[PDB]
Amino acid sequence: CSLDQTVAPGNLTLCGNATLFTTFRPKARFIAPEGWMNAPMGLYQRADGSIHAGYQSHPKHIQWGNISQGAAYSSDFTSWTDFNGSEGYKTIWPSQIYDIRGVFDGSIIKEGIDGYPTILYTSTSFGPLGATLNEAEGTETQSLAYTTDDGASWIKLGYGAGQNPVIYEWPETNLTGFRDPYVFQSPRLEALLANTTSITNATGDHFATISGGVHGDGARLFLYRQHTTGEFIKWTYLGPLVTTGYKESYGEWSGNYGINFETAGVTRLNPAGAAWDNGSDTTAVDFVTFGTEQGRADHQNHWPLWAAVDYEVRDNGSIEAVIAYSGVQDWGRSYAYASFPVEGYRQVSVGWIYEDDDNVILAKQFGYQGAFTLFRDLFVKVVENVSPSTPGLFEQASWSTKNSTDGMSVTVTTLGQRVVPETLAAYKGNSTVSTLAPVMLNESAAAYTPFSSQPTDRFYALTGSFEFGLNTTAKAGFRVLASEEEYTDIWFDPASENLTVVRTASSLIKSFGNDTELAKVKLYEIVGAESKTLNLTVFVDGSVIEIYANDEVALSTRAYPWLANSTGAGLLADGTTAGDVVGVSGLELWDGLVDAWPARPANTSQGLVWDGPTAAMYGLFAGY
Amino acid sequence: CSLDQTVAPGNLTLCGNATLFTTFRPKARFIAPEGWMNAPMGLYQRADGSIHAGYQSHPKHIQWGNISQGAAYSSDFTSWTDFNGSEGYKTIWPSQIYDIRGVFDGSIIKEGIDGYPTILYTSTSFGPLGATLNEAEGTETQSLAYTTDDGASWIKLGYGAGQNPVIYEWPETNLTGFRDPYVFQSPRLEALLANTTSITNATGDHFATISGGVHGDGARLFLYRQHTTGEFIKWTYLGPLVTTGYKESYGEWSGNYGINFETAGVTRLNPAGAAWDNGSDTTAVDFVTFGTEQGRADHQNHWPLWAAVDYEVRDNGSIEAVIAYSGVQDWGRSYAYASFPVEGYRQVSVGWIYEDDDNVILAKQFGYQGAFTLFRDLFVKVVENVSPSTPGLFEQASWSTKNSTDGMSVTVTTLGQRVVPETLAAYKGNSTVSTLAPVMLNESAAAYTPFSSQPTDRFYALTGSFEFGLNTTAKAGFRVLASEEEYTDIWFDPASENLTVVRTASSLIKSFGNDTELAKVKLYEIVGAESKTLNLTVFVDGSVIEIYANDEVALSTRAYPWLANSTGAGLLADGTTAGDVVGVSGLELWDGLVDAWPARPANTSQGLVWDGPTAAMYGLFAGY
Ligand SMILES: *[C@@H]1O[C@H](CO)[C@@H](O[C@@H]2O[C@H](CO)[C@@H](O[C@@H]3O[C@H](CO[C@H]4O[C@H](CO[C@H]5O[C@H](CO)[C@@H](O)[C@H](O)[C@@H]5O[C@H]5O[C@H](CO)[C@@H](O)[C@H](O)[C@@H]5O)[C@@H](O)[C@H](O[C@H]5O[C@H](CO)[C@@H](O)[C@H](O)[C@@H]5O)[C@@H]4O)[C@@H](O)[C@H](O[C@H]4O[C@H](CO)[C@@H](O)[C@H](O)[C@@H]4O[C@H]4O[C@H](CO)[C@@H](O)[C@H](O)[C@@H]4O[C@H]4O[C@H](CO)[C@@H](O)[C@H](O)[C@@H]4O)[C@@H]3O)[C@H](O)[C@H]2NC(C)=O)[C@H](O)[C@H]1NC(C)=O
Ligand SMILES: *[C@@H]1O[C@H](CO)[C@@H](O[C@@H]2O[C@H](CO)[C@@H](O[C@@H]3O[C@H](CO[C@H]4O[C@H](CO[C@H]5O[C@H](CO)[C@@H](O)[C@H](O)[C@@H]5O[C@H]5O[C@H](CO)[C@@H](O)[C@H](O)[C@@H]5O)[C@@H](O)[C@H](O[C@H]5O[C@H](CO)[C@@H](O)[C@H](O)[C@@H]5O)[C@@H]4O)[C@@H](O)[C@H](O[C@H]4O[C@H](CO)[C@@H](O)[C@H](O)[C@@H]4O[C@H]4O[C@H](CO)[C@@H](O)[C@H](O)[C@@H]4O[C@H]4O[C@H](CO)[C@@H](O)[C@H](O)[C@@H]4O)[C@@H]3O)[C@H](O)[C@H]2NC(C)=O)[C@H](O)[C@H]1NC(C)=O
Ligand SMILES: *[C@@H]1O[C@H](CO)[C@@H](O[C@@H]2O[C@H](CO)[C@@H](O[C@@H]3O[C@H](CO[C@H]4O[C@H](CO)[C@@H](O)[C@H](O[C@H]5O[C@H](CO)[C@@H](O)[C@H](O)[C@@H]5O)[C@@H]4O)[C@@H](O)[C@H](O[C@H]4O[C@H](CO)[C@@H](O)[C@H](O)[C@@H]4O[C@H]4O[C@H](CO)[C@@H](O)[C@H](O)[C@@H]4O)[C@@H]3O)[C@H](O)[C@H]2NC(C)=O)[C@H](O)[C@H]1NC(C)=O
Ligand SMILES: *[C@@H]1O[C@H](CO)[C@@H](O[C@@H]2O[C@H](CO)[C@@H](O[C@@H]3O[C@H](CO[C@H]4O[C@H](CO)[C@@H](O)[C@H](O[C@H]5O[C@H](CO)[C@@H](O)[C@H](O)[C@@H]5O)[C@@H]4O)[C@@H](O)[C@H](O[C@H]4O[C@H](CO)[C@@H](O)[C@H](O)[C@@H]4O[C@H]4O[C@H](CO)[C@@H](O)[C@H](O)[C@@H]4O)[C@@H]3O)[C@H](O)[C@H]2NC(C)=O)[C@H](O)[C@H]1NC(C)=O
Ligand SMILES: *[C@@H]1O[C@H](CO)[C@@H](O[C@@H]2O[C@H](CO)[C@@H](O)[C@H](O)[C@H]2NC(C)=O)[C@H](O)[C@H]1NC(C)=O
Ligand SMILES: *[C@@H]1O[C@H](CO)[C@@H](O)[C@H](O)[C@H]1NC(C)=O
Ligand SMILES: *[C@@H]1O[C@H](CO)[C@@H](O)[C@H](O)[C@H]1NC(C)=O
Ligand SMILES: *[C@@H]1O[C@H](CO)[C@@H](O)[C@H](O)[C@H]1NC(C)=O
Ligand SMILES: *[C@@H]1O[C@H](CO)[C@@H](O)[C@H](O)[C@H]1NC(C)=O
Ligand SMILES: *[C@@H]1O[C@H](CO)[C@@H](O)[C@H](O)[C@H]1NC(C)=O
Ligand SMILES: *[C@@H]1O[C@H](CO)[C@@H](O)[C@H](O)[C@H]1NC(C)=O
Ligand SMILES: *[C@@H]1O[C@H](CO)[C@@H](O)[C@H](O)[C@H]1NC(C)=O
Ligand SMILES: *[C@@H]1O[C@H](CO)[C@@H](O)[C@H](O)[C@H]1NC(C)=O
Ligand SMILES: *[C@@H]1O[C@H](CO)[C@@H](O)[C@H](O)[C@H]1NC(C)=O
Ligand SMILES: *[C@@H]1O[C@H](CO)[C@@H](O)[C@H](O)[C@H]1NC(C)=O
Ligand SMILES: OC[C@H]1O[C@H](O)[C@H](O)[C@@H](O)[C@@H]1O
Ligand SMILES: OC[C@H]1O[C@H](O)[C@H](O)[C@@H](O)[C@@H]1O
Ligand SMILES: OC[C@H]1O[C@H](O)[C@H](O)[C@@H](O)[C@@H]1O
Ligand SMILES: OC[C@H]1O[C@H](O)[C@H](O)[C@@H](O)[C@@H]1O
Ligand SMILES: OC[C@H]1O[C@](O)(CO)[C@@H](O)[C@@H]1O
Ligand SMILES: OC[C@H]1O[C@](O)(CO)[C@@H](O)[C@@H]1O
Repeated sequence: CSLDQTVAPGNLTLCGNATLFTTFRPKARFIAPEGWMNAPMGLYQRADGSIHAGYQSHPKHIQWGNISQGAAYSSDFTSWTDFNGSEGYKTIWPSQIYDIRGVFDGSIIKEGIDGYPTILYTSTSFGPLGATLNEAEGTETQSLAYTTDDGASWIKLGYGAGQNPVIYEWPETNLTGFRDPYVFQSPRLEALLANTTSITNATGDHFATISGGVHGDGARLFLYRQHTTGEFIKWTYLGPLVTTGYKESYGEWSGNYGINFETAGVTRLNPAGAAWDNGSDTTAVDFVTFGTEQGRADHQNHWPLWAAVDYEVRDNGSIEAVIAYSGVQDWGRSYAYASFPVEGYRQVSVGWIYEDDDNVILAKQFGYQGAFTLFRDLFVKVVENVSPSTPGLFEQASWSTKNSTDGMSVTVTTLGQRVVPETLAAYKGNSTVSTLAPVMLNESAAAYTPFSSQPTDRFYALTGSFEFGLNTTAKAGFRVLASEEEYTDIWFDPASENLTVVRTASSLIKSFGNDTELAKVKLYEIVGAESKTLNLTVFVDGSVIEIYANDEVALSTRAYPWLANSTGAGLLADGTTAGDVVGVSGLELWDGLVDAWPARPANTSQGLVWDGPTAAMYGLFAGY
Repeated sequence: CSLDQTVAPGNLTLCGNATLFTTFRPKARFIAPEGWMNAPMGLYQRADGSIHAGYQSHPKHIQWGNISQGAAYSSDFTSWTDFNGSEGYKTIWPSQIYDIRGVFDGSIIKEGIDGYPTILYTSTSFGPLGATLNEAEGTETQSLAYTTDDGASWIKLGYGAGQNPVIYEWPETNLTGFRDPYVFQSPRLEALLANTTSITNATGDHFATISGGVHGDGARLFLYRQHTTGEFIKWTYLGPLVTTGYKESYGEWSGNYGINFETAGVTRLNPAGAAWDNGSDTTAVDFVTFGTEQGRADHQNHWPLWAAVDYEVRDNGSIEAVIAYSGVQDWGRSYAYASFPVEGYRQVSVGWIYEDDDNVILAKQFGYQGAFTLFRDLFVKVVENVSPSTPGLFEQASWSTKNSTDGMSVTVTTLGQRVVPETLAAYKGNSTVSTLAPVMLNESAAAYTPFSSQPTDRFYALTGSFEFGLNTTAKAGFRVLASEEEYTDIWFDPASENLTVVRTASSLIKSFGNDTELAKVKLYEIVGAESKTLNLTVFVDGSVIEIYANDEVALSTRAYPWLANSTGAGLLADGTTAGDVVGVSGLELWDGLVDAWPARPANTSQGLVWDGPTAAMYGLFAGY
């Protein structure tokens, strides 16, 4: 195995385990020390203000299995430290008949058992498990554990009657899934249900959703309410909160609802961030975020979605969440978004970015799989004075519109997402920052124009504001991770409303994914403006390319160029002319970002292991 | 619930959990502190000379499940002390995917991993498990753990390739079972295989048998050999050691071989005890002990058997154990005999005595189930100068015969069993001993004649030698646990050769078993004698009645009389006349025996618990 990145790549499948550990590896974001990771879990802000982040983890393997909670903490979402205990960086693992098949996703009750932070998680046991299989009751249950040492360790309740698991009965027959309990407080839901509590007897201050669906009949989000305040064993099923149809789609801006939900959460937001009012705040909007499966031809059959909802109270003392409008949380190779409350009226969301090596060709050579997205503040994005002539505006697909009294302008409301300011500040302050002169793209514009300052490695951020004519047919954007022979092109095409990432040339290594990524972006045209603007922020972090547009649209993807000098960046231009010009301003390169794991050495591999011939006998885990 | 034992029993099913804890409970033998126990396991003599005894254990339940090793130790087989650690008296429990369904029986490698005592045990996982079900490979595997603190705790090898489980591949298809690894050293087997080791490459000093069978085709004992001395991961399958037919029986003296073996062991004995020669000792005999299932209409479908075997070497470098003669280790309500080596050339055997409450009517009220037998020295019983006119002598069913040169006498060889002398000495020395005058049973003999001294409680031993005429039709024996209305009758009937325990009147409580127990006993008649003698030793210990005849025949059973004064004992006589007399001598009562668990209070119940509705969902354990 040759690791010469000045010449074409050889046959990299001949390379040893973890020989490509550092080659494509993110440095500026949350990632496990080694091995397999997937969904974020157990997220909470601790008593000292620091952030505890858990994740689905399988150390010393590069496929899923024996799934456990790995964990770390940070005071700023940005620089992290691993927990280190008797099981390394794991803090919860399969150990009991009820969870031996995997400690799946869970969420935090901050004041739980004996006043301690408490996780409610999906405890899995034996049997077929999956939305396309014939799962039975008991295979997925919900269990509690609590921590007396701020997340260094967790103590499970005992196995048995009146103890773990605490939720085991299926609320309906023939479920496609029954997992990912999301526990939350809600003055809103409490006020709505206050007149019906004699019907159900559930009066606790915590609610919990469980994600799933019904065979042949679409996805379901099931709502439970803690039966009694201060008591954590009894959870009363109220009813289905969200009910969608079998592979139902709200349209081109909304993905597809698939057959089964995963990692669903419930929040309430206003323009500033999180809202904890009882309904009295007329600027607040109720949201559900959720993954769907088997409604997509690619991206591992997975859509990470969100919906604004209007709650209705049922006669049986339950809640129907009626979808008002419906969007996409990230359009690329990410999934399993979790959100959690943060002090100062914030709700922060983070997901998992999978690799683009679906045939598992170089996973062993990597010695790891997966990373997080950046941490994102959620809020209600409000755009004022929108022109009624904005194309497609009254479809109200993933936004709402409200006319002015005179009908000459519109207020647009949608879900806002932006990178947490702590990370933006730390990234910029630790980088070599180059503020670039504005560039007018016209008839003289080359297809690709390198920036006047260049990155020095695969760890950088770009900002730019692209001003387009209202009837443009020009395309513009950013090329990143670029040499002569390898590059990744990020294009926006206002005429089609499509933001694309073209990866046909991303790498000389042919085994990685190369499909074109696509997001829809609505440029809301402002009354009196003679142009429309796209504000792009792009993070390049090893192999991760994470794109944010207008504090609204996110697209995470992967690129794995082999050559050491495929690190360049610049402007892309297509169909720009003397008449159809694209004005680029607010241009900035942040070279270096932050070393997110300062205590870790460059290579944190501990080698890879095989479970042996029993893995195929048990049939639960791949075994490697 | 009334506990008045001076009047007839009420409806005892109304009694609370463990309200009958002390009522019927043995005091003088090995028993768990509370809850369910079954098979002995992990038996070894520790470096300090003390005995470590493990047992299959399910605390705070009265049916089998989550099966674990409970443990205790003793310096004399008789007075015991519990281990106490983080899991109470447990020292190995289900904790890994490979053993989460139960830590089944295992045996000890005294110099194992890093020189420490090491257990090889059956690690069970999910799936149908049983001789009458369709079991698959992986459900039962064999795994290692070792102890650095003389049995207070055990450390399992890791899960994976080249680690646990160490034996997982089925040696043939469609096994009825694959469990109970019995590890042993054998100079005998080493010498037999020494010329064939190039064929298999297995040259280690430890052998292991695994108990099972083949669907439709009878039981099997599979032989493995440690591949390399001092290395414990690799065990090479040689071949089947014992092969028997589907419900094959060697006859009336030999039980039935059923469909599947359990808890099989291999030993070599001579007249003094254990033999460790390479074949050169012409007085030594090779034995296998084993349980069989589904060859019996009652006694939980279970026979605890033994066979003398002659080893033949196969061309493929394996061993066939050809059965020479075949007997019964205990004729009553016991099973799962384990044997282990003890210093001074001894092999000691101990089994499990189950209750006689098969419909589980009063188990919760007991708050426990099960005890051990007494510990027994095994040896080759040799009877010299046997008369050729002994009825049935040349059937050679569960014994061998060798004629003298002149044909006028015979030497009989069989398996000997006797209670370990440490226990006999301790019992006698701690008891109030009454030496009773000989009693001649003739025409004046009543049906029942109380002993001149009586027991004071349900903890005593009786000895007696019964001298019968060679053509007698009289019956005699012992009545125990006797008042006017409740009693248990132990009869021997030389004409039929049957030792019986009649339990039609054992208790006023009708829910307990009342079937007549039966053992065959051959009184080998001595040349020149005008009579034949039965030496009986009987232990009464709470509800256990354990009978030994002529250091050969054992019969364990249960009796649960309600009345406080059902403690008496005496002689039984039937058909004794002036001409057909039974001379009883060597009569002795030992009243009290030994307090076997001096540190335990009278009531060691910790209550009983229910696993809850998930027990039926998982389908592995009853749940209570
Ligand atoms: C099959 O068999 C399995 C094995 O038996 C079985 O699993 C076991 O289940 C039992 C029963 O559920 C579990 O027992 C519980 O344990 C909890 C503690 O768990 C943590 O700590 C233990 C012990 O840790 C010691 O030992 C280990 C090992 O050596 C060390 O590593 C530790 O450092 C520690 O060492 C010290 O102590 C030792 C002695 O104990 C010393 O020897 C040593 O020198 C040290 O000083 C760990 O073993 C646990 O690890 C395991 O589990 C974790 C997950 O939790 C895994 O990640 C890990 O890998 C291991 O598998 C773990 O870390 C106890 O809290 C719990 O006791 C409470 O509940 C019971 C039942 O309800 C009560 O009776 C009891 O009174 C306790 O409740 C009180 O306390 C809590 C809070 O403290 C209150 O919330 C509660 O209301 C109550 O309060 C009472 O007291 C108050 C006074 O303060 C009073 O105010 C109140 O009014 C009230 O009275 C219970 O003991 C056991 O852990 C499992 N073991 C394993 C290995 O899995 C399995 O379930 C079975 N399966 C089936 C299908 O049946
Ligand atoms: C799914 O995930 C699961 C969780 O990850 C996973 O289970 C885990 O598997 C791993 C991998 O197999 C297990 O790790 C092994 O652990 C063995 C020790 O096990 C005992 O001790 C641990 C740790 O005990 C500490 O912590 C607990 C908990 O707090 C305390 O109770 C203890 O008191 C103790 O505390 C002290 O130390 C702590 C830090 O560790 C401190 O924080 C603390 O303050 C104290 O000071 C226990 O947790 C174990 O309990 C569990 O398991 C038992 C059964 O064993 C259960 O009954 C119980 O309920 C628990 O479940 C247990 O008691 C290690 O020995 C082992 O390490 C050896 O092997 C590895 C791999 O081969 C080697 O890399 C390593 O070097 C070690 O080998 C060397 O040493 C041995 C002998 O010591 C030699 O034989 C060997 O040749 C080698 O020698 C080397 O060193 C020599 C120098 O001396 C040199 O001469 C040689 O040349 C050579 O170099 C390994 O770490 C882990 O225990 C499992 N955990 C659990 C909870 O189950 C599961 O498998 C996964 N499932 C699937 C399907 O994938
Ligand atoms: C004395 O010891 C016992 C442990 O042995 C302790 O716990 C009790 O254990 C018994 C089993 O021995 C449990 O009985 C079973 O209960 C089932 C119904 O449970 C629900 O109702 C009861 C009664 O109101 C409630 O107390 C339970 O509440 C507890 O459990 C829930 C979880 O569900 C917790 O949230 C609570 O906090 C409590 O812990 C329940 O709400 C019942 O289905 C089951 O019935 C089967 O068995 C009986 C008896 O054989 C039959 O009559 C019946 O027809 C069913 O038969 C089954 O038989 C076979 C084999 O199982 C199957 O194949 C059949 O199809 C059929 O299903 C049983 O009665 C009891 O619930 C439990 N009590 C607890 C935990 O409180 C006692 O506590 C202990 N006492 C003391 C004072 O310490
Ligand atoms: C680098 O990391 C790996 C962990 O990823 C470490 O361990 C190796 O891991 C790989 C899997 O990634 C193992 O490969 C598998 O090996 C199977 C055959 O094993 C036996 O032969 C090999 C080769 O001589 C021996 O080394 C093994 O010895 C070890 O295991 C035994 C227990 O069996 C122990 O006793 C020893 O001590 C050793 O620990 C074995 O004797 C093989 O069956 C399996 O093949 C499948 O997969 C490949 C690749 O995809 C296919 O080509 C093949 O057709 C099979 O495909 C399967 O694919 C699907 C999904 O699984 C199924 O549905 C199909 O039906 C089909 O079965 C695979 O090749 C490797 O054995 C293991 N090596 C070990 C433990 O030594 C490396 O050690 C590590 N390297 C370093 C230097 O650290
Ligand atoms: C019944 O027990 C008696 C008493 O132990 C046995 O007779 C004794 O046997 C020992 C050992 O061989 C001799 O040393 C004694 O001299 C014998 N005592 C006698 C005859 O009173 C007798 O062998 C046992 N019988 C059976 C059938 O097991
Ligand atoms: C790369 O090496 C593998 C062995 O890992 C081989 O099977 C494959 O065909 C090779 N690819 C080539 C020669 O293009
Ligand atoms: C309440 O009613 C809704 C709508 O019919 C139903 O889906 C839900 O299951 C009901 N809740 C119950 C039965 O607890
Ligand atoms: C909103 O404004 C547009 C443009 O003025 C108009 O076509 C539409 O009918 C208005 N909707 C309402 C509800 O008044
Ligand atoms: C660099 O990053 C660290 C870690 O996130 C941060 O705390 C620090 O403020 C940053 N340095 C700056 C902004 O100068
Ligand atoms: C980058 O490296 C390649 C391969 O070594 C080389 O051919 C090329 O000249 C270098 N520069 C660019 C911008 O491609
Ligand atoms: C004994 O009590 C049980 C309740 O535990 C009852 O069902 C049974 O019929 C009673 N037996 C009688 C009255 O003989
Ligand atoms: C050795 O031969 C015997 C008798 O045919 C057979 O049962 C056993 O399986 C063989 N051993 C092997 C194949 O290892
Ligand atoms: C053994 O002795 C009996 C009685 O003398 C005789 O019938 C039988 O044939 C003898 N057996 C042998 C092998 O000599
Ligand atoms: C009584 O029993 C104890 C415990 O087994 C034993 O050590 C002691 O020797 C016995 N006392 C005697 C024989 O006097
Ligand atoms: C034993 O107790 C019962 C019941 O109290 C009583 O009737 C009888 O007289 C007593 N004695 C005997 C030997 O049965
Ligand atoms: O099914 C009963 C209830 O369900 C619906 O959610 C309606 O909002 C409510 O008006 C109705 O009474
Ligand atoms: O930011 C702190 C927030 O988190 C807490 O978990 C509560 O649910 C919420 O009421 C509080 O405002
Ligand atoms: O199958 C081969 C071998 O098996 C048998 O056990 C015979 O004892 C032996 O003579 C024969 O050669
Ligand atoms: O009694 C001690 C005996 O036990 C040991 O485990 C050996 O297998 C045996 O050779 C030795 O004589
Ligand atoms: O690792 C298992 C976890 O991953 C998810 O499937 C989402 O990808 C969750 O639904 C589940 O809890
Ligand atoms: O508890 C399980 C154990 O009990 C037995 O079935 C014998 O009764 C063994 O074969 C097994 O190892």
